[PDB]
Amino acid sequence: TGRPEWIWLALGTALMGLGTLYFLVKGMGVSDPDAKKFYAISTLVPAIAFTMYLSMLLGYGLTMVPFGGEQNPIYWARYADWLFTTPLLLLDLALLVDADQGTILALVGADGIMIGTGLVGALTKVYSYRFVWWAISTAAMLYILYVLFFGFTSKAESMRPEVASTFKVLRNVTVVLWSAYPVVWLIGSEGAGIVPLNIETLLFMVLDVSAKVGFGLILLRSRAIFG
Ligand SMILES: *C/C=C(C)/C=C/C=C(C)/C=C/C1=C(C)CCCC1(C)C
Repeated sequence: TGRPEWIWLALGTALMGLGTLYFLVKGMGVSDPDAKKFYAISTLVPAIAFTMYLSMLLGYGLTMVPFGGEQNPIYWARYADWLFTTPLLLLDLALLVDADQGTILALVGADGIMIGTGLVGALTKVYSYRFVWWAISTAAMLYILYVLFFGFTSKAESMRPEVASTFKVLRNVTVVLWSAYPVVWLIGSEGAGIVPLNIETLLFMVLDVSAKVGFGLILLRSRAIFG
């Protein structure tokens, strides 16, 4: 097939894979119980992404959805990835500030809605309705970000400055990166079709790699992960 976006898929695969192995190697050497928890979560995240990037590279996870008078190329494999990677990243942040079970449940639940409505919107055949689902998915994300900024930051103040300062950074990287996804979706292939798929794939790989390997490197190299 040789689609224009494959090089970004191959690059995403490579980066996720290398990041996975390095976290795996680093994680199985640590003896601390808590640090092991964070490592297992942070390694599984890029591991899931690698497999999905690989699948997409190999021609799977792609479907032609009709709308706007066109047969639009929608990579649904992305939601299969994010369905499990986004709540795992949220869990990493939750364990860090000692969030409550109710908070985590609600964050994972909101996250499920965000990805669920996101995919339904990416598969919707009525053009304008695609944005109705997109709208709801974004509202869900704004709820998650509100909680991360107003809730978690507050409970991280009961933590040690080293831990509070690590969370601040991860929280900041997450707010900035996650905020970008709904915009790429809106102006890209799933939405307005302004930005081409090849470029759109490039944008997604930069955000995904940054949000998983970038995030993991920052979190796993800190001493805040220790019990
Ligand atoms: C490793 C992957 C990460 C950190 C993915 C984050 C993805 C989002 C914050 C996605 C958000 C979306 C919306 C707000 C609405 C439209 C559809 C989505 C799923 C692209």
